[PDB]
Amino acid sequence: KVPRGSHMWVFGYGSLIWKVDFPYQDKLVGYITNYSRRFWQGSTDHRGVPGKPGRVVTLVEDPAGCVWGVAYRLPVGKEEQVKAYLDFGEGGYRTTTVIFYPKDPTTKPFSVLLYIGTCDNPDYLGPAPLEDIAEQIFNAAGPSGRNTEYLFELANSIRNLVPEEADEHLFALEKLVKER
Repeated sequence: KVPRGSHMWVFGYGSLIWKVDFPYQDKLVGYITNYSRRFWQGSTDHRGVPGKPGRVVTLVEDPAGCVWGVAYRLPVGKEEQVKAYLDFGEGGYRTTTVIFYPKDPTTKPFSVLLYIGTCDNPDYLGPAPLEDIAEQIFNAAGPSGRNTEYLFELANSIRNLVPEEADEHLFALEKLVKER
């Protein structure tokens, strides 16, 4: 209710949806537009290893795109510090500000911080046929666990908060992997 002195939100589209390493005062399910979520990023430190990389999500510019996720509000008075913590966790990523549309119609859309991987990033793999991606995911495991666990968790989370049509690429991939 009462206005706050400062505001900063970060949009989570990947693992942040289910697991967060930073403190937050609020969270909301919603979507951003003009980007699409694709498993075109390689993982060598989480869901895969060097020489056997996993596939994880990254955001790609898509004018007709939509990405359903969770926006997290950084703690008031600690936003700048928390951001720094995040900035330091991320190769050549870039941050941008975008409009976040809450699932709840009662809350008005607002600006959020978004972290996006560049082509320049060393782990970027790029597009590949779904069957191949699914295969790579099925066989990959890294310091944080199996790649399949990451895909399934993301799928479960999205499903829990919205219909399956919300993300065709994700659901399709899950199906291909589940076919096993």
